[PDB]
Amino acid sequence: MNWKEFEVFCVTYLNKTYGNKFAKKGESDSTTSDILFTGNNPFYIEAKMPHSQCGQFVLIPNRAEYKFDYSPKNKSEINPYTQKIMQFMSENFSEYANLSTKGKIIPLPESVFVNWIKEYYKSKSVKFFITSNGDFIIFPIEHFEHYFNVSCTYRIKKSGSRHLNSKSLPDFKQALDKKGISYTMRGLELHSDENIHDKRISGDDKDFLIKENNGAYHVKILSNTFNANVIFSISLKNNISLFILNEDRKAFEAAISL
DNA sequence: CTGTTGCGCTTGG
DNA sequence: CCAAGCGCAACAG
Ligand SMILES: [Ca+2]
Ligand SMILES: [Ca+2]
Repeated sequence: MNWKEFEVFCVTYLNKTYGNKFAKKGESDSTTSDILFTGNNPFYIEAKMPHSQCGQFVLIPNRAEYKFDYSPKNKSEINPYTQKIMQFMSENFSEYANLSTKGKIIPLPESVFVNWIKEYYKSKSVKFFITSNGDFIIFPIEHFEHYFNVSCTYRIKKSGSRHLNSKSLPDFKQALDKKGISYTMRGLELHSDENIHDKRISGDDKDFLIKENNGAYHVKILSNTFNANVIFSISLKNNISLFILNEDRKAFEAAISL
């Protein structure tokens, strides 16, 4: 299953097991965490799949100063663990200056990465995580390191897409006719008898993507920003103790009972 | 209103 | 195992 379905399967599990007190926030909605417990003591729960990514922050390479700078447009403030990572990379600047989509892993200890994740998700009022290994496993944020192995890398991650708008349809129609294919466009609703799902066309300093949602096709404009962010990757540990899973399951049942 | 940018998400190969 | 970006919201121009 995908992550969208996985978040639903978690909250449908929580609602059936503990009552209808778990609201899911928007999918791809990033302003807050996934699941909101609407009890007397309300808190958030974050659903991760066994192989997930776990937060990021962009660093701008100051090639003139040979140091790395925190992007002022980041959405989380610098914590002592952010400055630790930045201090390492700027000590090894030239080895990290060659930005790449493949990225360079950061060989600092895993404890520092756990701490950054702990502080990032505490700022989001996350009290517990939920994930499955065949059955659902739930634990509070303070026991994170006992469930996930954390790697950290510095890689380019191209920014996301936007809807095609009124201004850029002329460039998109011109790029589609140069491709030589059926179509008819009513407004921005694109119709065609040929399957053009996930087709990518280019032109006029813009790359477009075509997707079907409601029987017809709509168009996305791909980004042009290619910045580099420190980003974390987590993997669920295979053999986990059972004294720990029950101890943190009861901490969860005690938290939704306040 | 347009377009950058950062953050969500594993996903694709 | 290794490489890599689109779907979102916030925000300056
Ligand atoms: Ca989320
Ligand atoms: Ca999540």
